[PDB]
Amino acid sequence: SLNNLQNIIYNPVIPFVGTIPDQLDPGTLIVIRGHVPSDADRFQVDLQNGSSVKPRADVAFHFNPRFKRAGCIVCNTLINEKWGREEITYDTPFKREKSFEIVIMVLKDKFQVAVNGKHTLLYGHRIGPEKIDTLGIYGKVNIHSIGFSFS
Ligand SMILES: CC(=O)N[C@H]1[C@H](O[C@H]2[C@@H](O)[C@@H](CO)O[C@@H](O[C@H]3[C@H](O)[C@@H](O)[C@H](O)O[C@@H]3CO)[C@@H]2O)O[C@H](CO)[C@@H](O[C@@H]2O[C@H](CO)[C@H](O)[C@H](O)[C@H]2O)[C@@H]1O[C@@H]1O[C@@H](C)[C@@H](O)[C@@H](O)[C@@H]1O
Ligand SMILES: [Cl-]
Ligand SMILES: [Cl-]
Ligand SMILES: [Cl-]
Repeated sequence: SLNNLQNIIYNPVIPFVGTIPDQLDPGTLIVIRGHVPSDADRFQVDLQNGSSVKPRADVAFHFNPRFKRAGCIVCNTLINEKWGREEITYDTPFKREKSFEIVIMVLKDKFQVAVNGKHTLLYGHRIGPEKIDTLGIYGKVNIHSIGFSFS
């Protein structure tokens, strides 16, 4: 069949805030396909505990490609409305006016992220992934599809 993923969302409006329909147990995949517009300075994928804006939902994993100068990906965590220490990845595959596929795999102690079929970064858990029930996608990005593979 054409469906290889679960709970697929097509062509969402950005900003997108959606409930993740099952638990992010080890081996679970979040697959996001899209493209970067020509004027993009940044976009982000936020794995959140809820969708509240007061207090702002904890962001277990903020995955934030940035496009100025040489480009990078910034990752961080928001706990009780405060950012932690940034982790910057300098070898970034994202480019303005290009399409991409992000695959986030949840492991026991970290996330692993591949982009366009290549391992890109790790991010150690700072909030237990059991607290994550919401997917936010924000900023200057066009999303074609979101899908899941729940373990
Ligand atoms: C200005 C901005 O884009 N704010 C974003 C916010 O970005 C921060 C995030 O990328 C962190 C990661 O560490 O870095 C911050 O900048 C650092 C900088 O990297 C560092 O060099 C310097 O020394 O310190 C800076 C400050 O710490 C970035 O500012 O990301 C969050 C989370 O995604 C955004 O909030 C979310 O926005 C969406 C809508 O896009 C939605 O509203 C969500 O509910 C919200 O959590 C934030 O967006 C801005 O602020 C929001 C509160 C809201 O007003 C948005 O409309 C606004 O664009
Ligand atoms: Cl913020
Ligand atoms: Cl692990
Ligand atoms: Cl937005």
